[PDB]
Amino acid sequence: MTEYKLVVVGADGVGKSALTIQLIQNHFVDEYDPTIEDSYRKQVVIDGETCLLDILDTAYMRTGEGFLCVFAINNTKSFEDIHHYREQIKRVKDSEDVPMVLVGNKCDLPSRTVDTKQAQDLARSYGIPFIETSAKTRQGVDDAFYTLVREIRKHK
Ligand SMILES: Nc1nc2c(ncn2[C@@H]2O[C@H](COP(=O)(O)OP(=O)(O)O)[C@@H](O)[C@H]2O)c(=O)[nH]1
Ligand SMILES: [Mg+2]
Repeated sequence: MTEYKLVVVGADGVGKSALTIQLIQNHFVDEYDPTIEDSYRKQVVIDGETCLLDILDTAYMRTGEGFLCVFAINNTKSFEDIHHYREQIKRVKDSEDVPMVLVGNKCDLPSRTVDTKQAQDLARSYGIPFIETSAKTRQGVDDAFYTLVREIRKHK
């Protein structure tokens, strides 16, 4: 077994907490204190390999090995904010090659104001993976966290 320190970042309301709880507790939380910033740990099998994922749900971060950059597809400002978050991540780590994944959450909803090619183009500009998620239906949620872990596995 090996442990992995993941950090979830992004504007408030995008579903950072709902994604972590859905990953950890396999259920959708429609209301979670937006002020609560905590770490949640869980042993998982990723590609036949059992991990311990330690996940800081922001609202410690220096030592994270991988970062989920989350925006909501029904909120362009949260998308416009991604750049600020990637930049601050490179700053905290004093590096430019940090394992990182772009996550478009709430893809269960109509009224999408961020197109898929929009986010894909941004992810390509950063050179990181992009996964569209739904915390409510658990779409792609596993894929998002595992891909980050694969991104970390490549970094080592
Ligand atoms: N429909 C839908 N709602 C979501 C999803 N993820 C989060 N939400 C809602 O968005 C609001 C903010 O979620 P939360 O996890 O607290 O966002 P946070 O501020 O980043 O922690 C909550 O009311 C959630 O119910 C999703 O995938 N689909
Ligand atoms: Mg939260």
